[PDB]
Amino acid sequence: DLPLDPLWEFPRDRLVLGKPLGEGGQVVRAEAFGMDPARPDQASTVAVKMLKDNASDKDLADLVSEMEVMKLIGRHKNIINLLGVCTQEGPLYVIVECAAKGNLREFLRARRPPLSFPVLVSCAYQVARGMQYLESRKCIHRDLAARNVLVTEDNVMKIADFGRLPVKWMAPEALFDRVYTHQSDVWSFGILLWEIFTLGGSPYPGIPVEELFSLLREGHRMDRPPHCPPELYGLMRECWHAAPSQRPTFKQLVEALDKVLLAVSEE
Ligand SMILES: *c1ccc([N+](=O)[O-])c(Nc2ncc(C(F)(F)F)cc2Cl)n1
Repeated sequence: DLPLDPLWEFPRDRLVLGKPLGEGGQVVRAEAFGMDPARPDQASTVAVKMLKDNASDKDLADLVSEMEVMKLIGRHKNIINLLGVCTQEGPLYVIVECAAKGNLREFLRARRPPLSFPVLVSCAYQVARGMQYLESRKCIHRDLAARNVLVTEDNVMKIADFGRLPVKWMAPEALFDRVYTHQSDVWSFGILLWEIFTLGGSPYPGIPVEELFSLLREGHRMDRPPHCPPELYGLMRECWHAAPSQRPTFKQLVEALDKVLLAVSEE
């Protein structure tokens, strides 16, 4: 049910629990000692996922699979990584990376002038690098949005939760046919780009969720954000082609976003 993995077991006594981060299921802040095994007396701030006491056997099974998928996926710079686990003599602890600036939507909204272009292209670019990595590990996100992208102290984008309804982010085949593909996450990426370039704006402003599918079927897409360059808008529109095979891949999006990054950095 919960065996001992030598590659992942962390001593629970080297984990000092703190304030809750989210959920009501729970994510709690903690200070971990020795997350870097070379310097074991060195502390780091970590995020600890655990269940609430009112949780079921099914909730445990789900938390276990999330931990098991995380081990499989392997480490990447732009994903929230698994640091360790506490499985014996107590509650299951799934220890993950902590991102001090919270989610991307919140990061962008708190810095709206009453943050520069290299910073926005760098958010977008990193999310693409992270999504390209997940895709190579055969991982379909299903809910890519700015709120599921976390920001660290060093402005590092880290995609979370990879292992009413968000209608406004879902690719047509996902909303209607309930089919989730890598190409459908590219659609969600197009919406994520728009969220970035509007500094955390709400997709399809003024349009109610119910009137959305008809507008999409008529071939209507969001207009270009107020001061967004057409290269980036062209990418958004490409992400929103009705036909999945006509949308870019995460490889093309990384190549295209890298070019914008050098263009914004060179002069
Ligand atoms: C570290 C320090 C502070 C905060 N915070 O104030 O939100 C966080 N946030 C945080 N990190 C990681 C996760 C996740 F990996 F569990 F999703 C969630 C949150 Cl809220 N980290």
